[PDB]
Amino acid sequence: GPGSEFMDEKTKKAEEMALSLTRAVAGGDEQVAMKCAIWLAEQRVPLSVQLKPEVSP
Amino acid sequence: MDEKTKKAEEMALSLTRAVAGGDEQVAMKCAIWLAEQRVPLSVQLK
Repeated sequence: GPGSEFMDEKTKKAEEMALSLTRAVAGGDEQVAMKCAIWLAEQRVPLSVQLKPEVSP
Repeated sequence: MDEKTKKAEEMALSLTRAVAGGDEQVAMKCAIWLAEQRVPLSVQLK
């Protein structure tokens, strides 16, 4: 049911993939960015993608 | 707001909707454009 170990495993994996997408995009790694986006879309993750804010001092 | 930033914002929104809707080809197309432009992104699960 809700709050399962499996759901936490899959959420952890989806968060990893979102971080991998962010890094790949930032570094211009087009092949990895596409594979990360494919994976996220296959899983229909409720993802929010925004432009990173300028936060420097 | 330059034309490249406008497109980046469009691609981020399109990627968001594509992932939620399971649209793999659109997700691919948005991600490769963002990556080529090296757009700094903030990505998080809702």
